[PDB]
Amino acid sequence: IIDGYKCKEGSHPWQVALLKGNQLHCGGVLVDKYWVLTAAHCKMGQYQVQLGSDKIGDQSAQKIKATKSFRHPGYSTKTHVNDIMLVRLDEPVKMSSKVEAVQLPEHCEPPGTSCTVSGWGTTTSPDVTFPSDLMCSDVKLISSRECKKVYKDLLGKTMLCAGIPDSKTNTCNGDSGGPLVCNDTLQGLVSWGTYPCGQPNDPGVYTQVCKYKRWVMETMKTHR
Ligand SMILES: CC1=N[C@H](c2cn(S(=O)(=O)c3ccccc3Cl)c3ccc(C)cc23)CN1
Ligand SMILES: [Cl-]
Ligand SMILES: [Cl-]
Repeated sequence: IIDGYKCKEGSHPWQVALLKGNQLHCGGVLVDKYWVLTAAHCKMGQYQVQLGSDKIGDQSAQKIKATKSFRHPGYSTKTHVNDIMLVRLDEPVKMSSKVEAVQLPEHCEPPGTSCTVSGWGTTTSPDVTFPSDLMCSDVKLISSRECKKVYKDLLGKTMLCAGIPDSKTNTCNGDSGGPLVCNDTLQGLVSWGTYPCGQPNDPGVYTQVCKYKRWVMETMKTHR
């Protein structure tokens, strides 16, 4: 997170870190005791999933292994559309003041809506500096039409842009797969942006979660 702030204790109980061994690979977001949502580009054969702390690599935090991923079948490695994935935990997490699922969206929030994105990604770019504390950036949704002035044909119908005009505050490497929360619902998953990160008037690009309600619920079903 470029030009962010340390997230307030307890305000992000759904954030998880997806670790490759012990090292940060991506962010993700708890949606259920058994399920994490993240970007498709974050996929690995297995993960260690850190829950219930703002500190990355916290030795006191719960760590649950995960080895089953469920990408959206339309995910593209070329155009980056459908960059969304569910990951099933080996064991269920216990909920607490530090651990809680985010609320999945019922509707799509419109342009101009205030949001916050969180992650342990680098706070500088292109020289990287990885923080301990979970960082936050406050950003607003940008309409397609405005976002297309920057990204043109690269933007797909289910991508969602956010930033602040003339500000550097934004996502960066390691933030991938983390939550963009607006008006108390998950509206985005961190997907991509421009590199180097945190150039004013280069919006962050997210997967637009409200366009995948059916898929998320179907894929997670525990009954008929
Ligand atoms: C979908 C996908 N995201 C991955 C990636 C990460 N970066 S990034 O430089 O680290 C980045 C810059 C700005 C904001 C957020 C981020 Cl994560 C990208 C920049 C541009 C593009 C096409 C992809 C990525 C690789 N694949
Ligand atoms: Cl990939
Ligand atoms: Cl998959």
